[PDB]
Amino acid sequence: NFPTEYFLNTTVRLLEYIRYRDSNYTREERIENLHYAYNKAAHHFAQPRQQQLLKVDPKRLQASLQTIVGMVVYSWAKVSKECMADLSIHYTYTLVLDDSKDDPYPTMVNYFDDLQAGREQAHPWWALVNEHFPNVLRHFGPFCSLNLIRSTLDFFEGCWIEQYNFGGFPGSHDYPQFLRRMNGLGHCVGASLWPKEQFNERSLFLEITSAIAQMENWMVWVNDLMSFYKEFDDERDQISLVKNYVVSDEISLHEALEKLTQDTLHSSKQMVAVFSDKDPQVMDTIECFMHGYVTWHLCDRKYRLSEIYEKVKEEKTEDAQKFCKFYEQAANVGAVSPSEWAYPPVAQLANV
Repeated sequence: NFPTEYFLNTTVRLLEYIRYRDSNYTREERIENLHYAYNKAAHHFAQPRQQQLLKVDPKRLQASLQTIVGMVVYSWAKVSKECMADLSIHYTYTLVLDDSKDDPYPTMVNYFDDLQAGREQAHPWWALVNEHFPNVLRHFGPFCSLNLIRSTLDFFEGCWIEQYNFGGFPGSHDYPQFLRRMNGLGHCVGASLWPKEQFNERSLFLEITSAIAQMENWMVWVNDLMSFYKEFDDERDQISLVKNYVVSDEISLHEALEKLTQDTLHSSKQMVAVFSDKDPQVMDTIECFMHGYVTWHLCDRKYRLSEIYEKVKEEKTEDAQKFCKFYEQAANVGAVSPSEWAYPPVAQLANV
């Protein structure tokens, strides 16, 4: 059975820590951004070239794009529409790669020589992604760009490793987090929060570098925690961070979850303690990211958190009540019908 009360406490603690609260980011603006980002992305993935090299089921691509646009628009609240759009395309490419089963070995034998010679990469995903990267990179300085480039390369290796469905050898304590950082896009996310149009990479080098180091772990551990419910009974999902802790550290799922919450909460506290008294705009970007990111998890049907809300909807517990109130806040500004922005479907644009 699912740890409903323990889960509730940790989630409410998490939201109190980050100061989860209302923003000046309206529903009308949200919808403007969502539609803008979706429209440009939809037209991108509907081009014949992208349609033929990116082997993905149409319905899944449609669902992945909607999940990603939502994540971007809701978390990168301070960037321009163009920026949210271009990042939506990139993060949609990354999410889509988890659909491939194909062994990367054959397509990576000449990776370096082709890269050094400027020849198109054999692996189709790299062909599309590297060709489109400039559209994402033009929004950033060299330092941030380098971070985006590295994290995406790491991500490619992460997916490669996951094709093995390996949680690590019992006793291999360093494996779980090593893998989570590989597939996390922590430095991609962290650095993409600072467009050169709103921030000076050099004047803020220290705080930006610090945001990356701290945000990397906050972002992945929070996703792990929020995803813990939808993955609890999913016999298909076999190698999550928590599940790998169980196998690699030889501990109970309960202890693995304890470890996760401890790290998540501590990360939340230090996040605040370090950026409260720092450049205002920076703390603002970080603050809105954390809140949007959480909102997105509570509102996206993928994580099915509404099932938890609908279960403890009438309990008199302080936690359950604190949670429902938070959830209602989220739903208040986040719950948006896909028909208000995500249209027409990519497939239709593809036929045209």
